[PDB]
Amino acid sequence: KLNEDISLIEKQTSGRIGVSVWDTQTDERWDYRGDERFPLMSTFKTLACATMLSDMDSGKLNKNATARIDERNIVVWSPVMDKLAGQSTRIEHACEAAMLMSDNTAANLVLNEIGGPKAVTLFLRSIGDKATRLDRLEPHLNEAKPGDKRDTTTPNAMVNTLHTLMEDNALSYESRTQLKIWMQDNKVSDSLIRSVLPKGWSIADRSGAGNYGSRGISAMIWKDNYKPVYISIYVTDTDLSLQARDQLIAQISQLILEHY
Repeated sequence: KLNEDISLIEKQTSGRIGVSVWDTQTDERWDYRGDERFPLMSTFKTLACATMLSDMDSGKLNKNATARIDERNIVVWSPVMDKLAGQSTRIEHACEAAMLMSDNTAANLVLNEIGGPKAVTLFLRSIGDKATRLDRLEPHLNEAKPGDKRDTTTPNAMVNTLHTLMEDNALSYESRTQLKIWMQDNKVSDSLIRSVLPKGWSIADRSGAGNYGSRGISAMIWKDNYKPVYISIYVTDTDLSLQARDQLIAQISQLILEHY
């Protein structure tokens, strides 16, 4: 009764909820507004780092490539890169900061090295994601204005793309392994799926928050004896506080995890 439960929760908000689940053990798929657009917010960081790794794989970017952090470019929430003004950092280390800490200056540095939002969107189209579009840098991409297609994805597209990145040949073994470790090591999403994840499950995730009371998460969960389950949960156009959005994602996660 997942559809009924999510519909009840959605009706309690003034906004829209989007969920997508692909269980690769049972091969069952399920979605709620799975093909509707929602803001990417920081969930794009996985996709910028996948593009950077794909560039390293083909030799288009050196594995030890560096870029300078300029003080004028330090943006909101840069807990790792705000110590590095006037210094050079490895682009690999900037992706680590973007993935583990959601560092915005780090994510912008990666974008600026690889050809920006247009290059990330081209990489996504090249791997079969027809819907996701990255248009702006941090923090402008968090606008999440209803009706604005910039910096959006769909719950189904994020599930499909994460599955492609982990199980198809979009990235080399070393690159998809590094991307999975960065997602497992994520330090900023403890209040979301992780807060209600049963014992026995590993998780690799990436979350985001935005304006218009928005929140989202893209994740994969698995066990040694259970093939990965890809999940997208997005909420937008609400008047919810950040703590309330976290509770909403946790409560939706509880509903999905119940049948296990």
